[PDB]
Amino acid sequence: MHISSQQHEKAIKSYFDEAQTQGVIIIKEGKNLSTYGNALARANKEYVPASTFDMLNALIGLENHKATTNEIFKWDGKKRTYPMWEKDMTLGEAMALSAVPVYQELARRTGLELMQKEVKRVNFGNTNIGTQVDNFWLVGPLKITPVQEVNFADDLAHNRLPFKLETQEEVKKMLLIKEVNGSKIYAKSGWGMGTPQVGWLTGWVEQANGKKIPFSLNLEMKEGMSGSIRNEITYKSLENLGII
Ligand SMILES: *C(=O)[C@@H](NC(=O)/C(=N\OC)c1csc(N)n1)[C@@H]1N=C(C(=O)O)C(=C)CS1
Repeated sequence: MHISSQQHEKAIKSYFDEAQTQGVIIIKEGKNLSTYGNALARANKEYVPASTFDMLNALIGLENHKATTNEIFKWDGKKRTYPMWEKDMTLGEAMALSAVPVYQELARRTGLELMQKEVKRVNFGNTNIGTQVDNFWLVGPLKITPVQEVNFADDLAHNRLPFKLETQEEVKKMLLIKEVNGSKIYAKSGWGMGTPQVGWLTGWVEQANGKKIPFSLNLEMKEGMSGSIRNEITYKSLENLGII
């Protein structure tokens, strides 16, 4: 309570500074959006969503009966960039591992025409998926701002997106990444590799009392960084604000 806003802002900036990155973290409490970090002007800039799009890919695929939550997506036997992708998995496992080939298969099942209609219907980011159904979230043309990502997280956390309640609950169950005291953190990461590289961690804290506090971390990744810096800055920021 007694910590100054000047102190909170300095502390959260220092987490991005110490990571040798440029970034923001947007926190929403009710309808109020607060922008913190060491590069505040990133808040209304467009970036590819990268693997954060898996949240909406999963919602679209489940709602349109392109998969079930127990369905096992078989590994095709081909070598992957990541050896942990060389296995058969559900959408939920794919969400935790960020197994791009599973979300590419799901996107192909949905198909371009339905995917473009659904992305337009949800009003996600710039809403433009272009002509390639299996990589539009990774290389463009789809883009989104950190403000738009925190607002998407707020919509999903409160079941406000235009999908069935059951569809939204199914995808939320796939996004639990941490429990701290009685808090649960739901989030999806992204890393647009191949300069400048974008890193994301977008989600919400569900506090003990039931309050949901959405957030979106957006930062420049560089060759040599650990992906876990996204988690570390996010957790330090939320702890600094007493959200966790
Ligand atoms: C999702 O963000 C995804 N990222 C990618 O597929 C890459 N680029 O995205 C636009 C990528 C990977 S290797 C390369 N040359 N380009 C997954 N993200 C992570 C993550 O940590 O968020 C992964 C562990 C797997 S790939």
